[PDB]
Amino acid sequence: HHWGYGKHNGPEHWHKDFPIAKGERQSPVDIDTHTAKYDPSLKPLSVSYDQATSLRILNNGHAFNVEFDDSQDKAVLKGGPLDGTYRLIQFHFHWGSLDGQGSEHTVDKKKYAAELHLVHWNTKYGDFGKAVQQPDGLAVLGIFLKVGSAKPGLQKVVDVLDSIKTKGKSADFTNFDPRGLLPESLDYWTYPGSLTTPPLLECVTWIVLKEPISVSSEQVLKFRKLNFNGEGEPEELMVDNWRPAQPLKNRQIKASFK
Ligand SMILES: [Cu+2]
Ligand SMILES: [Cu+2]
Repeated sequence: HHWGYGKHNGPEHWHKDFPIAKGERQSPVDIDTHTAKYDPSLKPLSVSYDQATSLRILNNGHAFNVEFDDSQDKAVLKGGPLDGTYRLIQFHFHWGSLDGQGSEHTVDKKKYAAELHLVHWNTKYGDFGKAVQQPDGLAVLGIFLKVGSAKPGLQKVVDVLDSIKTKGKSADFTNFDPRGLLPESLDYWTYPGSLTTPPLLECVTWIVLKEPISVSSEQVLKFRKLNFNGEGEPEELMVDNWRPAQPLKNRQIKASFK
C-alpha cells in the first residue's frame, strides 16, 4: 500500500513503487572519514536566516515539517560547493525509538539519535516543483543531534508537538528562528545524492555538518510521542523514520576541513 517505515511498507519495499530507490546517487550514505578528500577549493558556507519567516508546522504522516515563506530571498544558503542561491522551504527531523539510532547519515558507522534536514531549492528554477527535476535543484543541510544538554532554540518546536499529534494536523508556527539550531562550527562534508523519502529524486547536493548539536533526553522523548496514524485510527508511534545507508557507488565525499 503506501510507503512508510513499517515491516510491510518500509525502505526495503520502496523500489517496487520508486525504482529509483536502487539508483546510482541514493542517500543517505555512511561517511568514511579517512576516505573523504579535503578539498581546499570549497568555500565556506554562507547561511543567511536573519530574515526567516516561518509559517506553519505540519504532521504529514512521516515526520513533522516546519514551513517557511520562500516567496522571496528571506532565508538563503549559498557558498560551500553551491552555485547560486538556495531558499529555505522547510526543515524536518529523522529520529529513532532509542538513543542509539535515528540518524540517516552515519560517520564511520556511528549513528546519532536524530538528524535535522534543512531543505533549500535553487532559485534559478523558479519553484520547488521545478527544482526537484534537476541534478542541482536542491541543497540539504544535515545536522546530527546527540543526547546531552537541552537545546534552548529547539524548545519552541518541542512544545507545539502536542497540537499536531496525528497525520494531517497543522498549526500556525510564526516567528521561529532556525539560527537557534546551528552548531558553533560550519565545517562539513558534501556529496551529490537524493531525497531520503519517495520520490527519492537524485536532485540534492548534501551538506552534512561535522559538529552535532545536543538535545536533552526529554526533548527527544517528545518527538517519539507523535503518531504516523491519522486521528481516530489505531496508534502507531512515529519512531525510526530513517532510511538506512545506501551504496556510495561512483561518488566522492569531499570535506571542507582537514
Ligand atoms: Cu504520505
Ligand atoms: Cu530528511
